[PDB]
Amino acid sequence: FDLTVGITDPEKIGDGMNAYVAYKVTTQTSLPMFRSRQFAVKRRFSDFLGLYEKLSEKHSQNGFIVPPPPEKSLIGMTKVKVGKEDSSSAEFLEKRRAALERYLQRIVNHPTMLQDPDVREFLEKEELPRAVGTQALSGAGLLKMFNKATDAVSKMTIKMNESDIWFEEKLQEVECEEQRLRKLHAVVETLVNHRKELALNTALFAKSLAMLGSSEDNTALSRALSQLAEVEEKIEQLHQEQANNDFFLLAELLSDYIRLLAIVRAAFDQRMKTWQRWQDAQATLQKKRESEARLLWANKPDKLQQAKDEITEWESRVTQYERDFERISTVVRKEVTRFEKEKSKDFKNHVMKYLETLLHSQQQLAKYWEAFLPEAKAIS
Repeated sequence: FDLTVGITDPEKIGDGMNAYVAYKVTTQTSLPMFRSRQFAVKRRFSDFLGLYEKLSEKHSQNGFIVPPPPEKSLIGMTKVKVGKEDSSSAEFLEKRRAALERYLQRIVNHPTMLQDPDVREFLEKEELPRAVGTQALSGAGLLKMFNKATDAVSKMTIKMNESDIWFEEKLQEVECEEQRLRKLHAVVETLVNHRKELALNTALFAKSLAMLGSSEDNTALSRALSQLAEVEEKIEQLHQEQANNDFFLLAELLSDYIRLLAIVRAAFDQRMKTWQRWQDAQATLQKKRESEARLLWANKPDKLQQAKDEITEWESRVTQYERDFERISTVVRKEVTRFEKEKSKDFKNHVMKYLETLLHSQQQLAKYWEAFLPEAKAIS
């Protein structure tokens, strides 16, 4: 594919806890909207997730499409229940690279919206913001929590429509899906915890083999020790690397999938808010504009002229608003088709997971079978 990038060098920006690490990002992309086929940008995260939130409010006001999260920091000791930094030290940075690769693929997926060239030049250049990216100003979400009371009394008048009759099956379906995937997330991470004492238990078994194989001269047993401890460690590292990396990656996949679900909840909540905007707009239009109109025999036709201009231009823009809401419903449905395509993509990620699972399991496992049976003809 035309997107050929490379992200290396987790360079730290000094001492602290969960603030900033620089990324050597080399981009060799085709498709000449990318400038000159050879760029190498140094980008620090927890700075352009604020750019992503500018993108978030931007597509709130105009109904565009953003890509997967450019996951930030302030996560190891805050907001996560919990996160570890020795496992992060290169590997969760590789998880940032995975979320950024999905970011790159789906920012290519909206190519006309990819041609908002300001943010593309923001990504492919270096003008990096300062270190003030740790604050709390979520008062917009506070006002959403305030307006939730009006949502709870208007939701029936929302439900009288027809597009949500096409949509609400997906709502209840994704509700039972999110319940059963948050439960499966929890039990998967319970196995991720389980395997650690599994590995310590079997490693101390191999150590106790090495212990209790002393004080004896049955030297075939000594070779059995020296072969069994290391093949136990092979099995240990094998199911250990599987048991962490793919489980916690599928967990991050479902986690920012839930994030995508929450932001599309908020997307048709914004559609709801603009719905009631034109709703009470036309309501107050009819009421106060006919109250202006009914006083015509008080002989001042200028009030009639301004009331006519009010009803005319105001109904034109309100009708414009609701069929543009039909338009944004259609582009939401095309985005719905797009994320069933990424349902196919991450189901394909589990498919290629079991593909490499059967592959490396069979080749490594049967490889030391066919390499350790000819020494176990009769040597232990």
